[PDB]
Amino acid sequence: GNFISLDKEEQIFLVLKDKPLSSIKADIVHAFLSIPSLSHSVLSQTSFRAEYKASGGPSVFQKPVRFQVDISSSGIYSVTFTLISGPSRRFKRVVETIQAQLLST
Repeated sequence: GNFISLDKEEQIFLVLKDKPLSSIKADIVHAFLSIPSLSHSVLSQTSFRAEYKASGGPSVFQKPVRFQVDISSSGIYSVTFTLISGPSRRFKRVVETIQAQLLST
């Protein structure tokens, strides 16, 4: 029972030891839905994009968070959260919410 969470810069990784790929896909999509103001799109059988609109604002400096999620195998699995645009700090809270669903078994 390993999960490992690496908050590198503008990329956050999650490494998972015994969770099947279907279950990871399910958990991520559940999380996308559950977060309100977050809409997503399917980029491929194992990657996603996502826009978190709530951090936006009237100003050009209040931008929504756009990020990408990629799942990769070796086995063991990794989920990469990659920031495309928007505030770094609200990126981490969205990603945290997402990793949280990814721990439930």
